[PDB]
Amino acid sequence: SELNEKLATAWEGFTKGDWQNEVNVRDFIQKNYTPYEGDESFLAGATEATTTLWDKVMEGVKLENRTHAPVDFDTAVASTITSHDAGYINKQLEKIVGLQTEAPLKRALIPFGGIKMIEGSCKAYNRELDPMIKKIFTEYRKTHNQGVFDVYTPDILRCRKSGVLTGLPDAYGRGRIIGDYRRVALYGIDYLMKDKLAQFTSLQADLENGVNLEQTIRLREEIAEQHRALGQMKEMAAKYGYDISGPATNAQEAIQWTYFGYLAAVKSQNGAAMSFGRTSTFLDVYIERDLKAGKITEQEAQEMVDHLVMKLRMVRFLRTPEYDELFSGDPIWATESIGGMGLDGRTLVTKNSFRFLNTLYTMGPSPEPNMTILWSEKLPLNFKKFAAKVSIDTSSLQYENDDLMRPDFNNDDYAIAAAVSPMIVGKQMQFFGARANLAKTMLYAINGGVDEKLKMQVGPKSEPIKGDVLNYDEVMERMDHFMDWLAKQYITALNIIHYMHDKYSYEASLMALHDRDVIRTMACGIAGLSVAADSLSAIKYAKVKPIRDEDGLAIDFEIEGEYPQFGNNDPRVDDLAVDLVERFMKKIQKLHTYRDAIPTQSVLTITSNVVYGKKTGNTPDGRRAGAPFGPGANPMHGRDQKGAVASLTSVAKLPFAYAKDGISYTFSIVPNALGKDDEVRKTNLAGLMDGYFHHEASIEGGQHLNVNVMNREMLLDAMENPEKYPQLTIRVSGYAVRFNSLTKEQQQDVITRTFTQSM
Amino acid sequence: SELNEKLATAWEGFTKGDWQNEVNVRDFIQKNYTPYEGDESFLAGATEATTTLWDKVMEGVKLENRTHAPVDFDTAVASTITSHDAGYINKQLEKIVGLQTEAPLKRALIPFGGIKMIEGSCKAYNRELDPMIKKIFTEYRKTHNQGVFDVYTPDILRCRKSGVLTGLPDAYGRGRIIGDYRRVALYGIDYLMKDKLAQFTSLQADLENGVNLEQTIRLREEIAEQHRALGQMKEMAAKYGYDISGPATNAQEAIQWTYFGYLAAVKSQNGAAMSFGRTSTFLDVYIERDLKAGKITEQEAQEMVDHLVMKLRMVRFLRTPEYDELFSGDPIWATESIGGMGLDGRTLVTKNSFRFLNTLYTMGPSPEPNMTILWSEKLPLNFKKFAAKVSIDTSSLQYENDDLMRPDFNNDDYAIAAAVSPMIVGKQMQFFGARANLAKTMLYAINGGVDEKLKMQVGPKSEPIKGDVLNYDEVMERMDHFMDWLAKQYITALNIIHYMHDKYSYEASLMALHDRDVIRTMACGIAGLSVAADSLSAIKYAKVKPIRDEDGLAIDFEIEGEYPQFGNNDPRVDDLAVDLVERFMKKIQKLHTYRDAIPTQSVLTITSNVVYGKKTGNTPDGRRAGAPFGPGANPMHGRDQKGAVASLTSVAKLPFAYAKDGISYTFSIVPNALGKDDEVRKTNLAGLMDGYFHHEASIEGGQHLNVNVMNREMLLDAMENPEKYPQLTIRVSGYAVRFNSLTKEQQQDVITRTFTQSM
Ligand code: NA
Ligand code: NA
Repeated sequence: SELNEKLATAWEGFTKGDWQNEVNVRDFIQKNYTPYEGDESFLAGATEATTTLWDKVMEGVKLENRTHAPVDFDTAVASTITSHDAGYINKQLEKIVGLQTEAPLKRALIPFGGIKMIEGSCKAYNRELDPMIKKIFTEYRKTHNQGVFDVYTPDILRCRKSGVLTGLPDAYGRGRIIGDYRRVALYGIDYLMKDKLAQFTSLQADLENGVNLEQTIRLREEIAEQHRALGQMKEMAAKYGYDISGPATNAQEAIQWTYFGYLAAVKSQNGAAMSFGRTSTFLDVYIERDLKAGKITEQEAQEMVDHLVMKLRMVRFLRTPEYDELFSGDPIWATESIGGMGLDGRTLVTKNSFRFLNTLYTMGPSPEPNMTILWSEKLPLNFKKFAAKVSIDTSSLQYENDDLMRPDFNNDDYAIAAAVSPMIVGKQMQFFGARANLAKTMLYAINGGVDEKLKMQVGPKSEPIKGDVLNYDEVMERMDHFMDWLAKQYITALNIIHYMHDKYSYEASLMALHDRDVIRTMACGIAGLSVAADSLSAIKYAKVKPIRDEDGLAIDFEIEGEYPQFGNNDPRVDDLAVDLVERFMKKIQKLHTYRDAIPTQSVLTITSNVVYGKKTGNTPDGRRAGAPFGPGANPMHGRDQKGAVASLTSVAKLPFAYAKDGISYTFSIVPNALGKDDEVRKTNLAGLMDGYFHHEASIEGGQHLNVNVMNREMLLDAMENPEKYPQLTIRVSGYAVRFNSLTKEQQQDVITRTFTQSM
Repeated sequence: SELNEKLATAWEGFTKGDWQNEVNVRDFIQKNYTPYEGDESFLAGATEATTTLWDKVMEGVKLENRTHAPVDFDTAVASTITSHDAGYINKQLEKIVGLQTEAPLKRALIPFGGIKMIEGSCKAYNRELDPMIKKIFTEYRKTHNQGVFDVYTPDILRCRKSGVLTGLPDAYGRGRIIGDYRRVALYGIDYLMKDKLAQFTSLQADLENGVNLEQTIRLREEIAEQHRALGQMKEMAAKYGYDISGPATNAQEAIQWTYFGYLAAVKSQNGAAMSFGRTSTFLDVYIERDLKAGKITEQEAQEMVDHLVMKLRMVRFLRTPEYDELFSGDPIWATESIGGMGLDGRTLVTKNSFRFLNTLYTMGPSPEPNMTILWSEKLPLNFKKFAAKVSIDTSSLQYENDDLMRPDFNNDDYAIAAAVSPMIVGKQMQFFGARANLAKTMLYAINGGVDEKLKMQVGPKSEPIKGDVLNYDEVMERMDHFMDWLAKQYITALNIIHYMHDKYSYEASLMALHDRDVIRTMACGIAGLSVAADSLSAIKYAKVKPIRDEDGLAIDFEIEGEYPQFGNNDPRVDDLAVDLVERFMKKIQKLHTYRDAIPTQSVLTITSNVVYGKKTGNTPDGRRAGAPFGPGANPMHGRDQKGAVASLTSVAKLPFAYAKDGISYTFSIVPNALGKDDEVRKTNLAGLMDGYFHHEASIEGGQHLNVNVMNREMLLDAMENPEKYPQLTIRVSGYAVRFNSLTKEQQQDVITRTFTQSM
């Protein structure tokens, strides 16, 4: 009889299902959500409390952007789930509470990942690290950072320094984990703890029988840590005057409970991406019930959502300047997956879908949360148009192919982690791997493993390519070999990293909100795809002559004739890009991985396009030394000149089947290119996306799309006059940032990118 | 092939061999030691400095015995290799320096093993644990203790509470590891670090190739920790004004360097047994060279040895009262393996062998170091007699069969770890497992798994024997079934323990003095062998009537008729003991173990004979409830009544082939039983041991022998008048203790034991 007296009271009115007898958030959603096909006319505006709160927080935000530094941060407190006291912006006004530290925007110290990065941050921002904290995390509690560097090979160190394998998660939280925070709201902590205890007990037999001994012992300890973490969540919430031992009884509690689950996560881990999940529709179930019972008004519903979202706009992590160049714009990737279609055919779009998007209006444009629209051609036209409208007005949204991912998973409850990495909520995670420099790998092939800037042997010692003119078949053959080498060094580095991360910074509070067994993938990223593809194209269709120095190192290239560049829908070059994605995937696929994580690939870079570009010399495609690579899977800056449909088609050709961790594309189009008025623009934008995401048995389609609707002139004005654009937000690589949050160099990359002038 | 000048100078006069090109302490010993077949006439007496130093330390020792508590201990410092400043008894007098803390006998806090035990100690000895230390080791740095209890099964907890599996290393250092401290003297730290770096690099290929991935990553991290520890040893020594980066250049430096290696170990780990190894003969090589060069006198040689040994008499560890009852007498097991024979036939006995034994004269009797004579019939009669003499005079030595172990290992460089556990120095270690209650297992068989004292279901629920009279076939049948159960719970408990110990308290400084790959055994102990064997005899040769309660649980037994008792050379009972040793061994042998540690067995108990005895009810052999079991493999108190040769023969029958972790026997004989004068006594004692250790292809022989030459009346006087016997030492279970260091109850066990009245 799985139904307590309190569970029945909290679930009064809800439709029965397996979800009442076991942890199954998906079933609860399926049996209870109300599909919405109407428009945005019901949306309410911001309340005075909301505006007062947000305006106060924006003062800290302006300070952050102006100083390019934290407003404040801990120097003597080691952060945990229960370390800090309750903190508020204004307790009398907040409907949803919870801050990482005791003060708005004050960043914490998460030492378990490594003390050296904290020291770097302290010195960079002019603050003194407490000596006791330093001592503890250098002599008593070994950290992730130290575990990794103790096992690294000198080959990996060389790759890190030369810029072929740089920025891997050896100096920051790996992230890429989304605990199902909805579970706290649905079941309450006590129920989840009892479920974890059962999971723990289910491993006893194997333990005693010596079946997979070490793996069993590891999992039991992890589950024990998870159980303990759940208890700490209650203590954390209690500091705020809340008792979350039982299930949420109303809308407010559902939102608060879910957020508390996430709060424990961001108080204990500092993953590069700390995503929210697929929660908007789930929360709609509680909002609908309260509206129907007349307990809450529509404006009050918006306020609750605004306060939740406002908190997500306040997540912060103490990062080093080095991290800042790899992941620019003070990002969090508090990703929310909105809408999508169910497996049964109905849309997963709800009124809450609109409420979340509406936060861009009630509180203005914002980079976080990273609101992602799960697009499908079958979505209600009303929602398609409104999403497009929000993009045109704010450039704060990203779109990802639900018509491609839903069938691939055969699940309608997956969420987007970080930028473009899909996972079934509570049943899957990824071992983050950042990205590798594919372009530099090509130069190594031509230069016999000798780095073109450092002039030292990095890759395998081999003969450099001879001849005054480059030959496609030879170059591709040598590149294929060096890709084997890159694959081995990359997987080896990640194997070490994740072994140490599980050991020294196991994400207990997040894993506590997952099933007993979690599917894991080893996500390998590729940077500079278009630089490599175009370089090969130039070599194949034009006449590329290497300019070598006294030692025979190719330090420049002279190109005779023009050649097809990626992004112009010319198969001659696009097939090469497709080929590269396929090649690397087949290589990492054959290698052994830690905890048997299934290797996956992503054409994603984040700000590595700038960092690797800065460390890569002249390339065969004509790109000059030090120049930024294209963001993610984008064509090189300004090379896609045949309009929107053409560039979208090239990117869509890229095989998601060989890049399951995602394919990022940052698309920027001028207002007039979409139409003369908003109605035409909305219709056209939605149309562009329907074509890009069009999925058929013979046509895979695009996976992701960042959408910026702006004029380059506007950004130029923002560069000169910051104070005039406090909340100006733009998509840059698989997330958004406030334009004023970037450095001058980072902004330089953004303004020199392709601004689509026509369709 | 130019040998580093530092090595060449330091090794001037030494005979060449492989040892100069690789770490090989055994080869150095073989190519350089000088066998000694002479007597003790060369031995010098103590110097004034020695006597002054020791008398001062004895004042602290008296205080320890009187209060049965530490003289002092840390309350706010977490101990590591470099945590403490140099400490001295009197710097102006010490020839060999080094203390665990900054003061003589002051005990340290070794938190990595668990904070709860430290709290218990603080509470028990009226001191308060610094709050910061408690916080660090409960929230930031997880300990061995918490890791084990997080994974334990409720079955193991029950077994722990009932007294069937109690005192396992889940609340104290596992120990059973002997780093080759001789390596520091021979090669110096720098050379060892270079060698470790090579070992680290040798694992790169497998790491990159994904061969045994997790095992490779684990070993690399361990080697990195070892390398780092070696560097810390230099820093530790530097605090004392010594530079040990290079090899020892003389006798004093050889002794000091070796001790420094051991000092790092006892400053960082708190293993139950922290053994010294097989060092006396090794050190003789340096002492001989200095004597021959006239750089040192014989008295000065004795002084150096006295100061080294004096330091070993000062090793202390903060223990809880619970630990005190499991391992009584404030033990350390600083075991030194003396003498033995080489594989080539010459004796490994040297002048230093005599010097070490002579410390019992120069500084009086002492429990530590635990000097163990590697006995062989081929030993020089001069040494055989002197050892026997020392036993007669001090009762401070133990003997172990070199004629049995040397051929078994086919190595002449093995050492005795703890009490009776052999290991090839620097190439082998043991996963300590304490001991299981075999006697209680028999009661469970008869009582259907219900605890005869706690009335709870501990063992598997089965039907209890309904018989009015106990039958051998029926009892043994269930006995076998329950031994299978005991074996499974025991191995499972140890698998968890050692997984956690490798994870949270890896012995870096000790493992740094071992080869890259170390052989590991899972040592399982058996307690109450004689109680179980005799009980089986009372059922197979007499009439046992089970006295049951209102639930049918046998809580007592009636015995009608005499029956054979173990220890009288009566095969009817001896064959049952031998059978039991064989049975349990074959059972644990079939189970999977952590890190593939080869399961071994030992009939050893230490003070568990008292603890388990206290928790075991009446048994079929007639032993009353709460009564102590016999120590180790000893016959039950007073049951062996047919003289020395008879009892020695029974124990010798026990198969070392099925108990590779050792077989302990505590033999106490009255002076007059050995002869009318010392010369006859020495000759007879040596003769008794030659017969006991006699090894033949058809006769295995005894493995270990504790030798006490005393009268019960003497101990009775010591009980009444402590102050009269400050240094009185006795062998009790596989080590020695000062009689005044035991509790009243523990002393009670000792005086009621068998005092052999004749041969
Ligand atoms: Na595609
Ligand atoms: Na034997």
